[PDB]
Amino acid sequence: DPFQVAVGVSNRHIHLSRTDMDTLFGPGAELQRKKAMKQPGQFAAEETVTLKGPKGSLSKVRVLGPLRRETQVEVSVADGFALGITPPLRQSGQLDDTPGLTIIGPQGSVTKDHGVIVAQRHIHMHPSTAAKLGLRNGDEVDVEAGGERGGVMHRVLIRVAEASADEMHIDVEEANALCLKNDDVVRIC
Amino acid sequence: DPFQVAVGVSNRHIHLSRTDMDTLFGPGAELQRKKAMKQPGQFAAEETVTLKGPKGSLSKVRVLGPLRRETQVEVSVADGFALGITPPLRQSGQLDDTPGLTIIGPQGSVTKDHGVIVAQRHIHMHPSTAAKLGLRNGDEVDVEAGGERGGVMHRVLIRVAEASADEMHIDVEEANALCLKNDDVVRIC
Ligand SMILES: [Zn+2]
Ligand SMILES: [Zn+2]
Ligand SMILES: [Zn+2]
Ligand SMILES: [Zn+2]
Repeated sequence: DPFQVAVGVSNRHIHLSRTDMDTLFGPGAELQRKKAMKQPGQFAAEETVTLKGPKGSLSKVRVLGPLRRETQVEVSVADGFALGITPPLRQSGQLDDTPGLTIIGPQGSVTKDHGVIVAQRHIHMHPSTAAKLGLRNGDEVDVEAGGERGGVMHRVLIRVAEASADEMHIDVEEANALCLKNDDVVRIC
Repeated sequence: DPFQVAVGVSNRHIHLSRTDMDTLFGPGAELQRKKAMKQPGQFAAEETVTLKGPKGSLSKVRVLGPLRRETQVEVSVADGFALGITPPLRQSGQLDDTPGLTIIGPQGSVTKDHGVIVAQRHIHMHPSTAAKLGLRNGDEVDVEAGGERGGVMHRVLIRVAEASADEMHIDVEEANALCLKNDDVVRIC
Protein backbone atom coordinates (compact mmCIF):
# COMPACT_ATOMS: atom_id res chain seq x y z
CA ASP A 1 0.00 0.00 0.00
CA PRO A 2 1.67 3.20 -1.29
CA PHE A 3 -0.59 5.25 0.99
CA GLN A 4 1.18 3.95 4.09
CA VAL A 5 3.94 6.26 5.34
CA ALA A 6 6.17 5.81 8.39
CA VAL A 7 6.07 8.26 11.31
CA GLY A 8 9.03 10.30 12.48
CA VAL A 9 8.37 11.98 15.82
CA SER A 10 10.19 15.30 15.84
CA ASN A 11 11.27 16.51 19.27
CA ARG A 12 12.09 20.19 19.80
CA HIS A 13 15.12 21.24 17.77
CA ILE A 14 16.92 24.06 15.97
CA HIS A 15 18.39 24.80 12.55
CA LEU A 16 21.33 27.22 12.52
CA SER A 17 22.83 29.67 10.06
CA ARG A 18 26.60 29.77 9.52
CA THR A 19 26.79 33.13 11.29
CA ASP A 20 24.78 31.91 14.29
CA MET A 21 26.81 28.69 14.41
CA ASP A 22 29.97 30.83 14.56
CA THR A 23 28.51 32.91 17.39
CA LEU A 24 27.27 29.96 19.45
CA PHE A 25 30.02 27.39 18.85
CA GLY A 26 32.93 29.49 17.56
CA PRO A 27 34.10 30.46 14.06
CA GLY A 28 34.79 27.48 11.78
CA ALA A 29 32.98 25.05 14.09
CA GLU A 30 31.44 22.11 12.21
CA LEU A 31 28.40 20.11 13.29
CA GLN A 32 29.32 16.55 14.25
CA ARG A 33 26.89 13.86 13.11
CA LYS A 34 25.41 11.92 16.03
CA LYS A 35 22.58 10.07 14.27
CA ALA A 36 21.63 10.10 10.60
CA MET A 37 17.97 10.88 9.91
CA LYS A 38 15.60 9.42 7.31
CA GLN A 39 15.63 12.54 5.14
CA PRO A 40 18.87 12.22 3.16
CA GLY A 41 21.74 14.49 4.19
CA GLN A 42 20.00 15.51 7.41
CA PHE A 43 21.10 14.35 10.86
CA ALA A 44 20.87 14.97 14.58
CA ALA A 45 24.13 16.61 15.66
CA GLU A 46 26.13 16.15 18.86
CA GLU A 47 25.75 19.86 19.50
CA THR A 48 22.90 21.28 21.57
CA VAL A 49 21.77 24.71 22.79
CA THR A 50 19.82 26.31 25.63
CA LEU A 51 16.71 28.29 24.68
CA LYS A 52 15.86 31.19 26.99
CA GLY A 53 12.48 32.92 26.91
CA PRO A 54 10.84 35.55 29.14
CA LYS A 55 9.23 32.93 31.39
CA GLY A 56 11.76 30.09 31.46
CA SER A 57 14.42 28.10 29.60
CA LEU A 58 14.87 24.72 27.90
CA SER A 59 18.16 22.79 28.01
CA LYS A 60 19.84 20.38 25.59
CA VAL A 61 17.80 21.39 22.54
CA ARG A 62 19.12 19.28 19.66
CA VAL A 63 20.79 20.97 16.69
CA LEU A 64 19.95 19.40 13.33
CA GLY A 65 22.47 19.48 10.50
CA PRO A 66 23.28 20.55 7.91
CA LEU A 67 23.49 24.29 8.51
CA ARG A 68 20.91 26.39 6.66
CA ARG A 69 20.56 29.92 5.30
CA GLU A 70 18.31 31.05 8.16
CA THR A 71 17.99 30.03 11.81
CA GLN A 72 14.74 28.29 12.74
CA VAL A 73 13.50 26.98 16.09
CA GLU A 74 10.75 24.37 16.34
CA VAL A 75 9.00 23.91 19.68
CA SER A 76 5.77 22.30 20.86
CA VAL A 77 2.84 24.39 22.07
CA ALA A 78 3.76 23.33 25.61
CA ASP A 79 7.42 24.23 25.04
CA GLY A 80 6.26 27.68 23.97
CA PHE A 81 4.18 28.18 27.11
CA ALA A 82 7.13 27.15 29.29
CA LEU A 83 9.39 29.60 27.46
CA GLY A 84 6.83 32.41 27.71
CA ILE A 85 6.08 32.92 24.02
CA THR A 86 3.26 32.01 21.62
CA PRO A 87 4.87 30.66 18.45
CA PRO A 88 2.36 30.40 15.57
CA LEU A 89 1.64 27.24 13.58
CA ARG A 90 3.84 27.35 10.48
CA GLN A 91 5.41 25.21 7.79
CA SER A 92 9.21 25.17 7.56
CA GLY A 93 10.64 28.43 6.21
CA GLN A 94 7.45 30.42 6.87
CA LEU A 95 8.99 32.64 9.54
CA ASP A 96 7.49 36.07 8.83
CA ASP A 97 6.12 37.74 11.98
CA THR A 98 7.26 34.89 14.23
CA PRO A 99 8.49 35.46 17.80
CA GLY A 100 12.11 35.15 18.91
CA LEU A 101 14.24 33.68 21.69
CA THR A 102 17.73 33.85 23.16
CA ILE A 103 19.92 30.98 21.98
CA ILE A 104 22.83 30.15 24.28
CA GLY A 105 25.88 28.16 23.21
CA PRO A 106 29.31 27.46 24.74
CA GLN A 107 31.08 30.28 22.87
CA GLY A 108 28.32 32.90 22.91
CA SER A 109 24.66 33.87 22.78
CA VAL A 110 22.38 35.40 20.16
CA THR A 111 18.95 36.91 20.81
CA LYS A 112 16.81 36.33 17.73
CA ASP A 113 13.83 38.55 16.89
CA HIS A 114 12.14 35.82 14.84
CA GLY A 115 12.31 32.18 13.75
CA VAL A 116 10.37 30.30 16.43
CA ILE A 117 7.36 28.26 15.28
CA VAL A 118 5.15 25.34 16.17
CA ALA A 119 5.71 22.88 13.32
CA GLN A 120 2.70 22.15 11.13
CA ARG A 121 2.52 18.40 10.59
CA HIS A 122 3.62 17.33 7.13
CA ILE A 123 4.80 14.51 4.88
CA HIS A 124 8.15 14.57 3.10
CA MET A 125 7.55 12.79 -0.21
CA HIS A 126 9.69 11.77 -3.18
CA PRO A 127 8.46 13.25 -6.48
CA SER A 128 8.01 9.71 -7.77
CA THR A 129 5.67 8.82 -4.92
CA ALA A 130 3.86 12.16 -5.16
CA ALA A 131 3.31 11.49 -8.86
CA LYS A 132 1.77 8.10 -8.11
CA LEU A 133 -0.68 9.32 -5.47
CA GLY A 134 -1.68 12.25 -7.68
CA LEU A 135 -0.32 14.59 -5.03
CA ARG A 136 1.19 18.00 -5.76
CA ASN A 137 3.68 19.97 -3.67
CA GLY A 138 1.75 22.32 -1.38
CA ASP A 139 -1.31 20.08 -1.11
CA GLU A 140 -2.93 19.32 2.24
CA VAL A 141 -4.34 15.90 3.08
CA ASP A 142 -5.99 13.78 5.77
CA VAL A 143 -3.99 11.10 7.59
CA GLU A 144 -5.46 8.34 9.76
CA ALA A 145 -3.83 6.68 12.78
CA GLY A 146 -5.11 3.49 14.39
CA GLY A 147 -5.02 2.17 17.94
CA GLU A 148 -6.63 3.04 21.26
CA ARG A 149 -5.88 6.76 20.83
CA GLY A 150 -6.15 6.82 17.04
CA GLY A 151 -7.90 9.34 14.82
CA VAL A 152 -7.60 11.34 11.59
CA MET A 153 -5.30 14.34 11.26
CA HIS A 154 -6.47 17.14 8.96
CA ARG A 155 -4.32 19.77 7.24
CA VAL A 156 -1.29 17.53 6.63
CA LEU A 157 1.07 19.52 4.40
CA ILE A 158 2.46 17.58 1.45
CA ARG A 159 6.13 18.43 0.92
CA VAL A 160 7.63 17.15 -2.33
CA ALA A 161 11.33 17.44 -3.17
CA GLU A 162 13.85 15.25 -4.99
CA ALA A 163 15.96 15.03 -1.83
CA SER A 164 13.10 13.55 0.21
CA ALA A 165 12.29 10.16 1.68
CA ASP A 166 8.68 9.16 2.34
CA GLU A 167 8.06 10.08 5.98
CA MET A 168 5.55 11.95 8.15
CA HIS A 169 6.75 14.49 10.72
CA ILE A 170 4.71 15.32 13.84
CA ASP A 171 5.82 16.91 17.12
CA VAL A 172 5.90 15.19 20.51
CA GLU A 173 2.43 16.32 21.58
CA GLU A 174 0.79 15.19 18.34
CA ALA A 175 2.48 11.81 18.71
CA ASN A 176 1.43 11.31 22.34
CA ALA A 177 -2.11 12.45 21.53
CA LEU A 178 -2.36 9.54 19.08
CA CYS A 179 0.06 7.16 20.84
CA LEU A 180 2.37 7.29 17.82
CA LYS A 181 6.09 6.52 17.98
CA ASN A 182 8.97 6.49 15.50
CA ASP A 183 8.49 4.06 12.59
CA ASP A 184 4.76 3.61 13.25
CA VAL A 185 2.62 3.43 10.11
CA VAL A 186 -0.16 5.88 9.25
CA ARG A 187 -2.33 6.10 6.12
CA ILE A 188 -3.12 8.94 3.72
CA CYS A 189 -6.85 9.23 2.98
CA ASP B 1 -26.51 21.62 16.56
CA PRO B 2 -27.13 19.27 19.53
CA PHE B 3 -24.14 17.09 18.59
CA GLN B 4 -21.84 19.98 19.52
CA VAL B 5 -20.17 19.96 22.94
CA ALA B 6 -17.78 22.25 24.82
CA VAL B 7 -14.18 21.25 25.51
CA GLY B 8 -12.66 20.98 28.96
CA VAL B 9 -8.87 20.75 28.86
CA SER B 10 -7.77 18.50 31.70
CA ASN B 11 -4.36 19.18 33.24
CA ARG B 12 -2.65 16.54 35.37
CA HIS B 13 -4.46 16.04 38.68
CA ILE B 14 -5.34 13.65 41.49
CA HIS B 15 -8.44 12.31 43.23
CA LEU B 16 -7.93 11.33 46.89
CA SER B 17 -9.47 8.80 49.24
CA ARG B 18 -10.40 9.96 52.74
CA THR B 19 -7.66 7.75 54.18
CA ASP B 20 -5.09 9.24 51.79
CA MET B 21 -6.41 12.74 52.45
CA ASP B 22 -5.81 12.12 56.17
CA THR B 23 -2.22 11.09 55.54
CA LEU B 24 -1.36 13.90 53.12
CA PHE B 25 -3.17 16.85 54.73
CA GLY B 26 -4.00 15.65 58.25
CA PRO B 27 -6.94 13.75 59.78
CA GLY B 28 -10.29 15.49 59.32
CA ALA B 29 -8.79 17.90 56.79
CA GLU B 30 -11.39 19.10 54.27
CA LEU B 31 -10.72 20.06 50.66
CA GLN B 32 -11.17 23.79 50.00
CA ARG B 33 -12.85 25.03 46.83
CA LYS B 34 -10.73 27.13 44.47
CA LYS B 35 -12.87 26.90 41.33
CA ALA B 36 -15.92 24.79 40.54
CA MET B 37 -15.82 22.63 37.42
CA LYS B 38 -18.67 22.11 34.95
CA GLN B 39 -19.39 18.61 36.23
CA PRO B 40 -21.92 19.03 39.10
CA GLY B 41 -20.43 19.04 42.60
CA GLN B 42 -16.86 18.68 41.37
CA PHE B 43 -14.18 21.35 41.80
CA ALA B 44 -10.49 22.20 41.65
CA ALA B 45 -9.32 22.49 45.26
CA GLU B 46 -6.81 24.87 46.82
CA GLU B 47 -4.87 21.76 47.81
CA THR B 48 -1.99 20.47 45.69
CA VAL B 49 0.46 17.57 45.95
CA THR B 50 3.89 16.57 44.68
CA LEU B 51 4.15 13.40 42.59
CA LYS B 52 7.45 11.52 42.84
CA GLY B 53 8.45 8.74 40.46
CA PRO B 54 11.69 6.77 39.96
CA LYS B 55 13.00 9.34 37.48
CA GLY B 56 11.74 12.72 38.70
CA SER B 57 9.03 14.75 40.44
CA LEU B 58 6.13 17.01 39.50
CA SER B 59 5.12 19.84 41.84
CA LYS B 60 1.82 21.64 42.41
CA VAL B 61 -0.38 18.83 41.08
CA ARG B 62 -4.00 19.85 41.56
CA VAL B 63 -6.33 17.90 43.84
CA LEU B 64 -9.90 17.67 42.54
CA GLY B 65 -12.84 17.45 44.93
CA PRO B 66 -14.87 15.87 46.26
CA LEU B 67 -12.99 12.96 47.82
CA ARG B 68 -13.60 9.53 46.28
CA ARG B 69 -13.51 5.89 47.37
CA GLU B 70 -10.15 5.22 45.72
CA THR B 71 -7.14 7.41 44.93
CA GLN B 72 -6.59 8.05 41.22
CA VAL B 73 -3.81 9.93 39.43
CA GLU B 74 -4.22 11.28 35.89
CA VAL B 75 -1.13 12.35 33.95
CA SER B 76 -0.23 12.87 30.29
CA VAL B 77 2.17 10.55 28.46
CA ALA B 78 4.82 13.28 28.72
CA ASP B 79 4.18 13.53 32.47
CA GLY B 80 4.65 9.78 32.87
CA PHE B 81 7.92 9.90 30.95
CA ALA B 82 9.16 12.67 33.26
CA LEU B 83 8.09 10.68 36.33
CA GLY B 84 9.75 7.48 35.11
CA ILE B 85 6.61 5.37 34.70
CA THR B 86 4.43 4.14 31.83
CA PRO B 87 0.77 4.55 32.81
CA PRO B 88 -1.71 2.78 30.51
CA LEU B 89 -4.59 4.47 28.68
CA ARG B 90 -7.68 3.98 30.86
CA GLN B 91 -11.15 5.31 31.53
CA SER B 92 -11.64 6.78 35.00
CA GLY B 93 -12.04 4.14 37.73
CA GLN B 94 -10.33 1.53 35.54
CA LEU B 95 -7.26 1.06 37.76
CA ASP B 96 -6.50 -2.68 37.58
CA ASP B 97 -2.87 -3.41 36.72
CA THR B 98 -1.80 0.24 36.84
CA PRO B 99 1.53 1.66 38.04
CA GLY B 100 1.93 3.75 41.18
CA LEU B 101 4.15 6.47 42.61
CA THR B 102 4.81 8.46 45.79
CA ILE B 103 2.37 11.20 46.76
CA ILE B 104 3.71 13.94 49.03
CA GLY B 105 1.60 16.38 51.04
CA PRO B 106 2.25 18.86 53.88
CA GLN B 107 1.35 16.38 56.65
CA GLY B 108 2.88 13.23 55.17
CA SER B 109 3.45 10.96 52.19
CA VAL B 110 1.95 7.78 50.78
CA THR B 111 3.49 5.53 48.14
CA LYS B 112 0.75 3.97 46.02
CA ASP B 113 1.21 0.63 44.25
CA HIS B 114 -1.42 1.55 41.66
CA GLY B 115 -3.80 4.24 40.40
CA VAL B 116 -1.81 6.19 37.80
CA ILE B 117 -3.34 6.37 34.33
CA VAL B 118 -3.28 8.34 31.11
CA ALA B 119 -6.87 9.54 30.71
CA GLN B 120 -8.87 8.19 27.79
CA ARG B 121 -10.69 11.08 26.15
CA HIS B 122 -14.39 11.05 26.96
CA ILE B 123 -17.63 13.02 27.01
CA HIS B 124 -19.66 13.47 30.18
CA MET B 125 -23.33 13.48 29.18
CA HIS B 126 -26.65 14.05 30.92
CA PRO B 127 -29.18 11.21 30.39
CA SER B 128 -31.58 13.61 28.64
CA THR B 129 -28.91 14.61 26.12
CA ALA B 130 -27.94 10.95 25.71
CA ALA B 131 -31.55 10.00 24.97
CA LYS B 132 -31.82 12.80 22.41
CA LEU B 133 -28.65 11.81 20.53
CA GLY B 134 -29.18 8.05 20.73
CA LEU B 135 -26.14 7.30 22.90
CA ARG B 136 -25.62 4.91 25.82
CA ASN B 137 -23.11 4.79 28.65
CA GLY B 138 -19.99 3.00 27.43
CA ASP B 139 -20.49 3.89 23.77
CA GLU B 140 -17.53 5.21 21.79
CA VAL B 141 -17.91 7.95 19.18
CA ASP B 142 -15.83 10.04 16.80
CA VAL B 143 -15.37 13.75 17.51
CA GLU B 144 -14.38 16.34 14.90
CA ALA B 145 -12.23 19.35 15.79
CA GLY B 146 -11.84 22.28 13.41
CA GLY B 147 -9.09 24.80 12.80
CA GLU B 148 -5.52 24.76 11.51
CA ARG B 149 -4.60 21.71 13.59
CA GLY B 150 -8.05 20.14 13.51
CA GLY B 151 -8.90 16.50 12.88
CA VAL B 152 -11.11 13.63 14.04
CA MET B 153 -10.54 11.90 17.39
CA HIS B 154 -11.52 8.23 17.46
CA ARG B 155 -12.49 6.10 20.46
CA VAL B 156 -14.16 8.84 22.50
CA LEU B 157 -15.90 7.24 25.49
CA ILE B 158 -19.42 8.38 26.39
CA ARG B 159 -20.01 8.61 30.15
CA VAL B 160 -23.70 8.96 30.97
CA ALA B 161 -24.63 9.87 34.55
CA GLU B 162 -27.27 12.04 36.24
CA ALA B 163 -24.64 14.26 37.86
CA SER B 164 -23.17 15.26 34.49
CA ALA B 165 -22.98 18.34 32.31
CA ASP B 166 -22.43 17.93 28.56
CA GLU B 167 -18.66 18.32 28.24
CA MET B 168 -15.69 16.61 26.57
CA HIS B 169 -12.51 15.99 28.57
CA ILE B 170 -9.11 15.77 26.87
CA ASP B 171 -5.62 16.06 28.36
CA VAL B 172 -3.05 18.79 27.68
CA GLU B 173 -1.26 16.97 24.86
CA GLU B 174 -4.50 16.09 23.05
CA ALA B 175 -5.58 19.71 23.40
CA ASN B 176 -2.31 21.11 22.04
CA ALA B 177 -2.14 18.54 19.23
CA LEU B 178 -5.45 19.91 17.94
CA CYS B 179 -5.02 23.51 19.13
CA LEU B 180 -8.10 23.18 21.34
CA LYS B 181 -8.66 25.17 24.54
CA ASN B 182 -11.27 25.49 27.28
CA ASP B 183 -14.81 26.20 26.03
CA ASP B 184 -13.86 25.48 22.41
CA VAL B 185 -16.66 23.66 20.58
CA VAL B 186 -16.27 20.27 18.91
CA ARG B 187 -18.87 18.00 17.28
CA ILE B 188 -19.94 14.40 17.86
CA CYS B 189 -20.14 12.34 14.67
ZN1 LIG C 1 13.10 21.26 11.73
ZN1 LIG D 1 10.03 17.55 8.47
ZN1 LIG E 1 -9.92 13.05 37.03
ZN1 LIG F 1 -13.79 13.72 32.82
